[PDB]
This record gives sequence, C-alpha cells and structure tokens, in this order.
Amino acid sequence: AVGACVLCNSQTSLRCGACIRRPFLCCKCCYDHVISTSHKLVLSVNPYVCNAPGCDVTDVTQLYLGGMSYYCKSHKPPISFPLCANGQVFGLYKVTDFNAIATCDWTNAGDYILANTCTERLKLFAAETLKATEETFKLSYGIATVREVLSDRELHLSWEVGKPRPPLNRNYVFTGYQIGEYTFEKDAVVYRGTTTYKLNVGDYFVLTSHTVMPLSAPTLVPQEHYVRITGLYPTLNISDEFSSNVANYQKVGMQKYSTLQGPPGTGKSHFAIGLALYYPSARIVYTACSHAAVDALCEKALKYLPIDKCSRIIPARARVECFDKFKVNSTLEQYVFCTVNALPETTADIVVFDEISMATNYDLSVVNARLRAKHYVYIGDPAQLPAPRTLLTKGTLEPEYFNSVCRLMKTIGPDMFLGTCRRCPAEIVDTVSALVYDNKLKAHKDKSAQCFKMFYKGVITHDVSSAINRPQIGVVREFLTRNPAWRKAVFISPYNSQNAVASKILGLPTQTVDSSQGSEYDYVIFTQTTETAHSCNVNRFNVAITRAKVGILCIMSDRDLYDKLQFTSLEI
Ligand SMILES: CN(C1CCCCCC1)S(C)(=O)=O
Ligand SMILES: [Zn+2]
Ligand SMILES: [Zn+2]
Ligand SMILES: [Zn+2]
Repeated sequence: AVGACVLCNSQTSLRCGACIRRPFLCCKCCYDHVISTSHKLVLSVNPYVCNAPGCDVTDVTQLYLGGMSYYCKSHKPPISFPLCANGQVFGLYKVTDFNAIATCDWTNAGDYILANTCTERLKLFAAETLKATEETFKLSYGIATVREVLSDRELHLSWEVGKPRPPLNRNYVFTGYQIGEYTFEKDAVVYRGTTTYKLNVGDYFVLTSHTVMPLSAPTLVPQEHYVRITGLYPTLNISDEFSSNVANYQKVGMQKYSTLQGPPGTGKSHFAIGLALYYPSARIVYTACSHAAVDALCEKALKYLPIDKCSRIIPARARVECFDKFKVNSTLEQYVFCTVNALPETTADIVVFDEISMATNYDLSVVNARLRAKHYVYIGDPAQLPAPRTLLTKGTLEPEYFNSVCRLMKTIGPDMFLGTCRRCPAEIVDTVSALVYDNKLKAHKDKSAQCFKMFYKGVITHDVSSAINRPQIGVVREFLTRNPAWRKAVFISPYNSQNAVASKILGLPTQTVDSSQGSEYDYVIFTQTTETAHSCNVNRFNVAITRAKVGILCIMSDRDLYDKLQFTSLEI
C-alpha cells in the first residue's frame, strides 16, 4: 500500500481506487485527480471510506479523519480534519494529462496522442491502462459454438445472443475448449487450428484475455552520448558488403540508443546482421513483436553469422511454426532471436529491436525491463504500418504517436536513415519518396515499365464491415488473360473479405496490406476496394506498393492516390 507517485515520484500511501490500474498518487497529485474527475475513491492501508456502521460514503471529498478513523460529515466527531484540504489529500509523507489518461475509454486518437506527448512516467501509466482496457473489452464479445463440422478447414458457427461477434480475420485469435488456438475467415466459415484437432460439435471458442502485468522500465532509457565507442570492439577487417554501414555502426557504439529509419528494401535486415560482424564479440539480442519479423532476422543471420552462436527462443505455448535452423531456447548463445513477449531476463552488448512501427509503448517498456544492454538499436519505418489499436474508432493515429521511437523519428529525425531502395522499380520508389519520405528515398533499380494504375471504383459490397469489390477483381481477371507474366502475382487488398473473393475467382495467393509488410514479391496486384480512411491511409498505401520487385497493377478507388502513382495508366 506504500509506493511512489506516478506523476511526482514522491512517496505516498495513496492509490486511486477508481483508476483501473490503482496508481500511487502523492497528496498534492491525489487532490488534483479527485477534485477534477469522477474519481473519488482513495486507498491507503485501508479504504478512505466512512467507518460508521451502515454508512456508504466513499467520496474522499466528503470525508474527515476522526482520530485514526475516517467519517463523512454525518458521522465525524467534533475534533476532525477534512481528508481533502489545502490542495492535498491526507496521507503518509505529506496533472491535467494524468486525469485524461485515467478516465478516457481509448476510442479516440487524442487518447493515443496524449499517451505519447506526456512525461515518461505517464507513458507507462497510459500503456498499462490502455492494455488493461484492451483486454477487458475482449470479454464483451460472444462465445462461438460449433453448429456442424463440414470439412478439415470449414465449419458452421453458433454465436451467443446479447453479445456482439468479433471480426473473423487472422487479427482475432480464439481459444477452443483447451484444444489449442484457432482462427476463422469468411453460412460457411474457414477454420485453422494451431493443433490439428478433429473439431467436435459443441466445442466453443473464446478470445484469449491475458492478465496485464505492470510496467517498470521506461519506453526509452535516458539518452547517453559518448566521445568513444563504448563497451564494443570493432573489426579492422569488415566485409565490403557492410562497408556502407561502418559510420552508422560507429554511431550505434557512441550512444546508449539509436534509431534507424529504413524505408522498404533499403537494407534494415542487412544493417541489423552487419552490426554483429562489425562488433564480432558482442552478444546481441534480436527482437521484434511478431514471429515473422524475428524469423526474417534469423534468415539474414543464417547467411552471414555462425549458426552455432545463434539461438531462436520459442515460448512453450507455441502458436505459429517459426525458424527451425538454429538451436531453440539457448538463452546464452551470442546471438538470440526472440519475440518481445518471450524475452528472458538477460543482458546484452547490443539489443536490436526490429519493425519498430509495429511496437507499442507497452513493448518498448517490456524490452527495457527484460534486457540490460550497453546499446539499444531501434529499426523500422514510421512511414509503415502500426500495431492495430482495436479500441480506437475515432480519429487517425499519425506516425509520431505510434510509440516513443516513432515520435523521436518524426520530431528530431532518426539517428540513421537508409536512403536507397534496392527492391522496387523506380516508379514505386519515386511515388512513395514523394508521398511519405519528403523526396529523400532514392531508386537503385530503373523504371521496370511493369507498373500500371487503373482508376476503377467498381461496386463495394460488405461482409459485415469488411469491404469486397467484385468488379475490381473482374478487371484483374480481364488483365491476367492478357498479361500471363502476372499469373504468379500476389493479390493484395486492404480487406480480408476482398482477398477471400480474389482467392476463389483468381486463384492467386493473397495478402492484406498489413500481413504483406516485411515481404516482397516479383509481381503484385492491389485492389484498393473502397475509398475509406483505412484504404486511403498513406502508410498502408506505402507498404502496399513497395511489396513489388518487378511489376505492380493498382486498381484504385481514390483519385488523389491514383493521380500520385507515377505508373502507366490502363483502360477498360
Ligand atoms: C506504469 N505504472 C507507473 C507509472 C510511473 C512510472 C513507474 C511505473 C509505475 S502504473 C501507475 O500504471 O502502475
Ligand atoms: Zn505527485
Ligand atoms: Zn483515478
Ligand atoms: Zn458516514
């Protein structure tokens, strides 16, 4: 019941009983909370409640100290002090932003903006509060019960009346009943069991609601600039492959933490692995939020770093298949490749945290909590996609509010910028350089003359809220008959449902823009599907078109984004 003040750091016995996290508030700060909000329950060693039998007064503002006990106006003795007086709430050892964080429902962009412009203590309060609110909202959704099992990949579902149904995409992971984790896709519905189980009729599925542990470590440890490379030992012999990164590698060693903005195909992976060859004795932990991002780092390491000095950390509650070619779960290997949520408590010379636009302030804290490191390197691109904010429905989250790293990259700039895209035909590089990179991204490849745009609004149907554009898929089908080179194309759209329809009609493999991020394909077909904030989002548009190595077809709904594609237009 005794701790330090979320705002002041001041010792107190006061916690807010109304805040979902129950934060330590100092006497000056507890007042400014309770006097400005619906938050009136204060706690010290016991509740600030009226001690008179039967009395229901809990509001600290209506309470007095009578000796050692607390009483309302109705029950206080003649010799009593009000608990709230002279800007303070009585307790042992005797803010606008804290109040908005404590009380908001996290449905508004402005809530995320504040969780990222605030002081560092308040970022942790925000990130733990938000995460708590995110988890207790899962409980709101209906249970799914198996009506009839059709096949090994399809069934019919019965949905609890009175509660809403959760979106049926890969984003929403269910637990079966403990028959392992399942996903569903769109009365026939497509099921995918982590454990391949003979799905029983009357079995039920629920969204995993995991307890939110407290945060302790900052999002970013305090910045430290050094005059000399600190705690690392450079090679004199560095392979010519990594020659271009040597100055950035020296920056990494002359600061506590460094940021790298690397637009698509600028060599982020190459930078991350090349850091281990430049500091060849350094113990390096490679981390990202997703298994995919960690596995991409493993693929690069396999090529360039000694396999026997590499461990892939795999949580015993194994969900998706991942990287098999390293020793699994050897924490003390020089090179450790591990998702944020599986990190062990350990030390490192260098922590490399990849795909930083996908990280939350919660993840940033967890990393600083589990890893004691001489140097922290934050790699990604704030012009790419953030973690979905499931509670956010009003306003758009700008990249400067994605997390602490992205705020730094969008305000004071990144420490390091990889400026040459080696993946994408120049048509794409030039479009996205003007769009999100203030013309600082350069094309290494020539124009491919395999980059086409068609402005075709089509007709928008919806499976629930998920968009479908059959006519845009019809145009693609027409195009594929005349463009056989594209038979190998990956079909990409901002909507799972459009992808499910494109899958049946075209037979192309299929990706949402959000699942496409980090991957590349020779040929890409993009159907915008709809003009929504989702489909017109420049970060998502950026990721969509930078997947392509050789060609892209964009069937567009949005005049602005259509006109900005530096592509050959088609017609039909
Ligand atoms: C994250 N929590 C606080 C924030 C202040 C900085 C130190 C951690 C303790 S809380 C108030 O959410 O439990
Ligand atoms: Zn305080
Ligand atoms: Zn409160
Ligand atoms: Zn009373």
